[PDB]
Amino acid sequence: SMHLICQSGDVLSARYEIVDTLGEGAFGKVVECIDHKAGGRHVAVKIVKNVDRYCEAARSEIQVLEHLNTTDPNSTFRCVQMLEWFEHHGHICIVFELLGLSTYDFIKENGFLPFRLDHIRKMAYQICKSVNFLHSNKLTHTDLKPENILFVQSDYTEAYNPKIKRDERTLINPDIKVVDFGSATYDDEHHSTLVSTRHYRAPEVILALGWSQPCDVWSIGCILIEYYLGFTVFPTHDSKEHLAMMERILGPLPKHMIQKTRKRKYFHHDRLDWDEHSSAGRYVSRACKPLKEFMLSQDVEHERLFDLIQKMLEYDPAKRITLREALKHPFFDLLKK
Ligand SMILES: CCCNc1nn2c(-c3ccc(O)cc3)cnc2s1
Repeated sequence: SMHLICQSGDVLSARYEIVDTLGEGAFGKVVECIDHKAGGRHVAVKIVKNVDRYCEAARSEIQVLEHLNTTDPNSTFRCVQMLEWFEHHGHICIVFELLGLSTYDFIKENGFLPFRLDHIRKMAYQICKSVNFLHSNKLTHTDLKPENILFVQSDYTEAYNPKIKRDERTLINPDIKVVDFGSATYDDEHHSTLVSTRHYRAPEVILALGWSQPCDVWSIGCILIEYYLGFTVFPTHDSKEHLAMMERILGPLPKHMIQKTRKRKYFHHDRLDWDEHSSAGRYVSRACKPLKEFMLSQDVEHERLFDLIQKMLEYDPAKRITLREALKHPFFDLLKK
């Protein structure tokens, strides 16, 4: 159905001519359009599936972005700018400023290579600043992941690197914006039991212990390590295995969280019910290892980044570093005058 209305050359709302598809998600797709009203300026138009779940998210997003874009009209805090919304053949469509590739797609197109540390520093700072602005306004994003962090411009330079015997892309400008506010939840609204894309999901969410702003900090930690390594650190699609990967990289879960959860199926006698000597078990043991062993250098700047990641990946959300504190971490000192 969407297929029929999202084609190159189609005109939306008597104004936006589709150029082609930028990306696709469970919610629908985002297409690049020429805005014939605004002199031909290109914009991004998100076309939402005509399915209750995604319509409701889209309506919620529209409310959240009107609030954020009004509170911060210049995008000082780097939330994407929504321009307008309309309906096309029964689909909600939301128009945004046109950005570049997601950080995820950039990594993927570069053969799953990591970003350079100086870029990670800048991107991390901006992600923290942006999501902290949400947290200051009684909001939790709940779905932070590299697909939802987009470069303002994703242009790169490309040269043969003799060291790794392959061509390699170097990002020119690492500035980012945060997108997708369809799951963003206010402190005083209903909190769904399940949030976040699995790989970025906090342990309090997996264990259904209740969540708030700290779950975003966990997701960010997962994003940073992925920017450093070039790959997803919890790539599994199974909750128990995910928890087993956590234990191998970060150590055992806190006993008090284990005791409090209603997800008894993961546990036996307050320990993860996980056979380490099963095949899945041996894979987890050989693929995963303690966090600091992932470091590619012992240089102090790498140590600083890993200290920050370690603090973001604190199991107990009440002890996890806040984004206000993260912005003052030494890893960011090089950014300051
Ligand atoms: C499909 C993966 C990306 N997901 C989303 N992208 N966006 C966008 C968006 C995408 C590309 C742009 O140039 C500008 C804005 C807005 N809301 C969302 S959810």
